[PDB]
Amino acid sequence: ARIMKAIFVLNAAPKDNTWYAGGKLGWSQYHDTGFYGNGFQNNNGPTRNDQLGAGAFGGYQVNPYLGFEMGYDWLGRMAYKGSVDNGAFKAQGVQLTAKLGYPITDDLDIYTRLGGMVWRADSKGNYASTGVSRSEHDTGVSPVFAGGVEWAVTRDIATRLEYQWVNNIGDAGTVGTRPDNGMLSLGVSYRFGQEDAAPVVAPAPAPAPE
Repeated sequence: ARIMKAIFVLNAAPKDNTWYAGGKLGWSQYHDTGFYGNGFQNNNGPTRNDQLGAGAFGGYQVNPYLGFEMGYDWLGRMAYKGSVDNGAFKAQGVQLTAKLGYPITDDLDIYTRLGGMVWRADSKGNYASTGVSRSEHDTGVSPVFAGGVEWAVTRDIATRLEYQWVNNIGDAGTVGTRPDNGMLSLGVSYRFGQEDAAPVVAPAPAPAPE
């Protein structure tokens, strides 16, 4: 083991300003605990449990302490089949949380995000319902914190797995989570890489005649 390590960095410059973005898929909501005293439990019993939620995550560190993590709540309901639909207003979930983690060598790293999610409801349009539907215009907001690990495979394409619970526990004085604390899911991300480019035909010979 004999390598120069003074001020000649080749892997990364002397700056802790990195940026990585990706997306995870899994379950956002689900009923498991709690019950009801109503005779009508299961009104319908289909044969397709199509429940998949998409989520875009983005992290960026500004100082050698922690980095900001922005999430995006997308997809979650199964319904896309009709002659004519409505598209007046578009809905999209936006999450704001702080992510803190660290690598193990140079490919395996662990991180945890603590914050909240803020999404909007779909405005009223040409919809058709006779029981369950959203006829209100409120803003969805709820605090949450998840934790998982990440693995780097490609030069600009890594994969990460997020969970609701963490193997260890850092610092915490109080926890207020009725529905849940975190969410388990699988996703893939990539580092912020961009090489320079300048019109310079050095190798490629252009001048044919002169």
